[PDB]
Amino acid sequence: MKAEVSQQRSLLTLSEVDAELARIAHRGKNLAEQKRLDELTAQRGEVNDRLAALGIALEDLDAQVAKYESEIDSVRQREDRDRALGAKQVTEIQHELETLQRRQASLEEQLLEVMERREELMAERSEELRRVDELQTELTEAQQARDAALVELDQARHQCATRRDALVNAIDDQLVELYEKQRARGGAGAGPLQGRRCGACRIEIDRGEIARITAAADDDVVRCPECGAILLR
Ligand SMILES: [Zn+2]
Repeated sequence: MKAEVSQQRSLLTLSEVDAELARIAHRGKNLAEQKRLDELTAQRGEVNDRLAALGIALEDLDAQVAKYESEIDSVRQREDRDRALGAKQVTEIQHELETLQRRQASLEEQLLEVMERREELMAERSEELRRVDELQTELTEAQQARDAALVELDQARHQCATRRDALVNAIDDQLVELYEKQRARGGAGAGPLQGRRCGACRIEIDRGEIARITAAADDDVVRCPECGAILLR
Protein backbone atom coordinates (compact mmCIF):
# COMPACT_ATOMS: atom_id res chain seq x y z
CA MET A 1 0.00 0.00 0.00
CA LYS A 2 1.09 3.58 -0.71
CA ALA A 3 -0.08 7.09 0.14
CA GLU A 4 1.11 10.62 -0.54
CA VAL A 5 3.62 12.00 1.95
CA SER A 6 1.66 15.23 2.37
CA GLN A 7 -1.30 13.29 3.77
CA GLN A 8 1.00 11.06 5.83
CA ARG A 9 2.07 14.25 7.59
CA SER A 10 -1.64 15.00 7.98
CA LEU A 11 -2.03 11.54 9.52
CA LEU A 12 0.69 12.36 12.06
CA THR A 13 -1.11 15.54 13.10
CA LEU A 14 -4.33 13.50 13.09
CA SER A 15 -2.80 11.09 15.61
CA GLU A 16 -1.71 14.10 17.69
CA VAL A 17 -5.23 15.56 17.75
CA ASP A 18 -6.62 12.17 18.79
CA ALA A 19 -4.11 11.99 21.65
CA GLU A 20 -5.13 15.46 22.85
CA LEU A 21 -8.82 14.54 22.77
CA ALA A 22 -7.96 11.48 24.86
CA ARG A 23 -6.30 13.63 27.53
CA ILE A 24 -9.33 15.94 27.48
CA ALA A 25 -11.66 13.01 28.12
CA HIS A 26 -9.31 11.69 30.81
CA ARG A 27 -9.19 15.11 32.48
CA GLY A 28 -12.99 15.34 32.47
CA LYS A 29 -13.14 12.20 34.63
CA ASN A 30 -10.17 13.20 36.83
CA LEU A 31 -10.78 16.88 37.57
CA ALA A 32 -9.06 18.54 40.51
CA GLU A 33 -12.20 20.66 40.94
CA GLN A 34 -14.31 17.51 41.25
CA LYS A 35 -11.99 16.18 43.97
CA ARG A 36 -12.38 19.48 45.82
CA LEU A 37 -16.17 19.26 45.54
CA ASP A 38 -16.01 15.64 46.73
CA GLU A 39 -14.18 16.71 49.90
CA LEU A 40 -16.51 19.62 50.71
CA THR A 41 -19.54 17.40 50.09
CA ALA A 42 -18.16 14.72 52.43
CA GLN A 43 -17.61 17.03 55.40
CA ARG A 44 -20.90 18.80 54.69
CA GLY A 45 -22.54 15.42 55.20
CA GLU A 46 -20.53 15.01 58.40
CA VAL A 47 -22.13 18.10 59.94
CA ASN A 48 -25.52 17.11 58.52
CA ASP A 49 -25.16 13.79 60.35
CA ARG A 50 -24.17 15.53 63.59
CA LEU A 51 -27.01 18.04 63.22
CA ALA A 52 -29.43 15.13 62.83
CA ALA A 53 -28.01 13.42 65.92
CA LEU A 54 -28.42 16.64 67.91
CA GLY A 55 -32.03 16.89 66.76
CA ILE A 56 -32.78 13.47 68.26
CA ALA A 57 -31.27 14.47 71.61
CA LEU A 58 -33.17 17.77 71.51
CA GLU A 59 -36.44 15.94 70.81
CA ASP A 60 -35.75 13.73 73.83
CA LEU A 61 -35.03 16.70 76.09
CA ASP A 62 -38.06 18.58 74.74
CA ALA A 63 -40.16 15.55 75.68
CA GLN A 64 -38.67 15.62 79.19
CA VAL A 65 -39.39 19.30 79.85
CA ALA A 66 -42.89 18.71 78.48
CA LYS A 67 -43.40 15.76 80.83
CA TYR A 68 -41.79 17.63 83.74
CA GLU A 69 -43.78 20.86 83.33
CA SER A 70 -46.98 18.82 82.94
CA GLU A 71 -46.47 16.84 86.15
CA ILE A 72 -45.65 20.02 88.08
CA ASP A 73 -48.85 21.60 86.75
CA SER A 74 -50.79 18.62 88.09
CA VAL A 75 -49.10 19.11 91.47
CA ARG A 76 -49.61 22.88 91.25
CA GLN A 77 -53.26 22.46 90.26
CA ARG A 78 -53.79 19.94 93.06
CA GLU A 79 -52.24 22.42 95.49
CA ASP A 80 -54.46 25.23 94.21
CA ARG A 81 -57.57 23.03 94.05
CA ASP A 82 -56.97 21.85 97.62
CA ARG A 83 -56.11 25.42 98.66
CA ALA A 84 -59.84 26.25 98.63
CA LEU A 85 -60.97 25.00 102.03
CA GLY A 86 -64.11 20.42 108.54
CA ALA A 87 -61.28 21.46 110.84
CA LYS A 88 -60.70 17.82 111.81
CA GLN A 89 -60.03 16.97 108.15
CA VAL A 90 -58.10 20.22 107.63
CA THR A 91 -54.98 18.68 109.17
CA GLU A 92 -55.35 15.82 106.67
CA ILE A 93 -54.91 18.39 103.89
CA GLN A 94 -51.97 20.01 105.72
CA HIS A 95 -49.89 16.83 105.76
CA GLU A 96 -50.62 16.23 102.07
CA LEU A 97 -49.70 19.78 101.02
CA GLU A 98 -46.33 19.44 102.76
CA THR A 99 -45.68 16.18 100.89
CA LEU A 100 -46.81 17.76 97.61
CA GLN A 101 -44.56 20.77 98.19
CA ARG A 102 -41.67 18.31 98.48
CA ARG A 103 -42.71 16.68 95.19
CA GLN A 104 -42.89 20.00 93.33
CA ALA A 105 -39.41 20.86 94.62
CA SER A 106 -37.93 17.50 93.61
CA LEU A 107 -39.50 17.83 90.16
CA GLU A 108 -38.14 21.36 89.70
CA GLU A 109 -34.65 19.99 90.39
CA GLN A 110 -34.80 17.47 87.54
CA LEU A 111 -36.46 20.07 85.30
CA LEU A 112 -33.63 22.57 85.71
CA GLU A 113 -31.07 19.83 85.01
CA VAL A 114 -32.64 19.00 81.64
CA MET A 115 -33.21 22.68 80.82
CA GLU A 116 -29.50 23.34 81.32
CA ARG A 117 -28.69 20.27 79.22
CA ARG A 118 -31.03 21.51 76.49
CA GLU A 119 -29.48 24.99 76.64
CA GLU A 120 -26.03 23.42 76.18
CA LEU A 121 -27.08 21.29 73.20
CA MET A 122 -28.90 24.15 71.48
CA ALA A 123 -25.62 26.08 71.60
CA GLU A 124 -23.73 23.12 70.12
CA ARG A 125 -26.35 22.79 67.38
CA SER A 126 -25.97 26.52 66.74
CA GLU A 127 -22.21 26.01 66.41
CA GLU A 128 -22.72 23.26 63.82
CA LEU A 129 -25.21 25.35 61.82
CA ARG A 130 -22.56 28.05 61.38
CA ARG A 131 -20.08 25.32 60.40
CA VAL A 132 -22.30 23.67 57.79
CA ASP A 133 -23.39 27.06 56.43
CA GLU A 134 -19.78 28.08 55.77
CA LEU A 135 -19.13 24.66 54.24
CA GLN A 136 -22.19 25.00 51.99
CA THR A 137 -21.14 28.43 50.68
CA GLU A 138 -17.75 27.27 49.40
CA LEU A 139 -19.37 24.01 48.30
CA THR A 140 -21.29 26.10 45.77
CA GLU A 141 -18.01 27.86 44.96
CA ALA A 142 -16.47 24.46 44.23
CA GLN A 143 -19.57 23.51 42.24
CA GLN A 144 -19.31 26.63 40.07
CA ALA A 145 -15.60 25.96 39.50
CA ARG A 146 -16.34 22.31 38.71
CA ASP A 147 -18.94 23.37 36.15
CA ALA A 148 -16.66 26.12 34.82
CA ALA A 149 -13.91 23.55 34.25
CA LEU A 150 -16.27 21.25 32.33
CA VAL A 151 -17.23 24.01 29.89
CA GLU A 152 -13.54 24.79 29.27
CA LEU A 153 -12.76 21.11 28.62
CA ASP A 154 -15.80 20.92 26.33
CA GLN A 155 -14.76 24.12 24.53
CA ALA A 156 -11.26 22.75 23.92
CA ARG A 157 -12.80 19.44 22.83
CA HIS A 158 -15.00 21.11 20.20
CA GLN A 159 -12.01 22.98 18.76
CA CYS A 160 -10.02 19.74 18.49
CA ALA A 161 -13.11 18.09 17.00
CA THR A 162 -13.28 20.71 14.24
CA ARG A 163 -9.55 20.29 13.61
CA ARG A 164 -9.99 16.52 13.47
CA ASP A 165 -12.89 16.76 11.01
CA ALA A 166 -10.77 18.91 8.70
CA LEU A 167 -7.85 16.47 8.71
CA VAL A 168 -9.99 13.44 7.84
CA ASN A 169 -11.47 15.28 4.85
CA ALA A 170 -7.93 15.97 3.58
CA ILE A 171 -6.75 12.32 3.63
CA ASP A 172 -7.73 9.44 1.36
CA ASP A 173 -10.41 7.38 3.09
CA GLN A 174 -8.41 4.20 2.48
CA LEU A 175 -5.66 5.57 4.73
CA VAL A 176 -8.09 6.92 7.35
CA GLU A 177 -9.81 3.52 7.49
CA LEU A 178 -6.59 1.67 8.31
CA TYR A 179 -5.86 4.21 11.05
CA GLU A 180 -9.23 3.46 12.63
CA LYS A 181 -8.75 -0.31 12.28
CA GLN A 182 -5.48 -0.01 14.22
CA ARG A 183 -7.12 2.09 16.94
CA ALA A 184 -9.75 -0.65 17.27
CA ARG A 185 -6.89 -2.86 18.50
CA GLY A 186 -6.31 -0.45 21.40
CA GLY A 187 -3.13 1.03 19.92
CA ALA A 188 -2.43 4.55 18.76
CA GLY A 189 -3.01 3.78 15.07
CA ALA A 190 -0.22 6.03 13.81
CA GLY A 191 3.03 7.18 15.37
CA PRO A 192 6.41 8.64 14.42
CA LEU A 193 9.56 6.57 13.98
CA GLN A 194 11.89 8.10 16.58
CA GLY A 195 15.37 6.71 15.94
CA ARG A 196 14.76 2.98 16.25
CA ARG A 197 11.83 3.11 18.71
CA CYS A 198 8.17 3.21 17.72
CA GLY A 199 6.32 6.35 18.76
CA ALA A 200 3.18 4.39 19.66
CA CYS A 201 3.98 1.23 21.64
CA ARG A 202 7.44 2.56 22.66
CA ILE A 203 9.15 -0.73 21.72
CA GLU A 204 12.75 -0.98 20.51
CA ILE A 205 12.48 -2.19 16.91
CA ASP A 206 14.98 -4.92 16.08
CA ARG A 207 17.83 -4.20 13.68
CA GLY A 208 16.37 -6.61 11.11
CA GLU A 209 13.01 -5.00 10.35
CA ILE A 210 14.41 -1.47 10.73
CA ALA A 211 16.78 -2.16 7.83
CA ARG A 212 13.73 -2.76 5.62
CA ILE A 213 11.79 0.21 7.01
CA THR A 214 14.54 2.69 6.06
CA ALA A 215 14.60 1.24 2.53
CA ALA A 216 10.90 1.78 1.77
CA ALA A 217 10.00 4.67 -0.52
CA ASP A 218 8.43 7.92 0.66
CA ASP A 219 4.95 7.09 -0.68
CA ASP A 220 5.03 3.66 0.98
CA VAL A 221 3.15 3.10 4.25
CA VAL A 222 4.78 1.09 7.05
CA ARG A 223 3.48 -0.24 10.36
CA CYS A 224 5.18 -1.20 13.61
CA PRO A 225 5.79 -4.99 13.66
CA GLU A 226 4.77 -5.25 17.33
CA CYS A 227 1.65 -3.06 17.60
CA GLY A 228 0.74 -2.35 13.97
CA ALA A 229 0.53 1.45 14.22
CA ILE A 230 1.37 3.26 10.98
CA LEU A 231 4.97 4.41 11.38
CA LEU A 232 5.64 7.86 9.90
CA ARG A 233 9.04 9.31 9.03
ZN1 LIG B 1 4.62 0.24 17.49
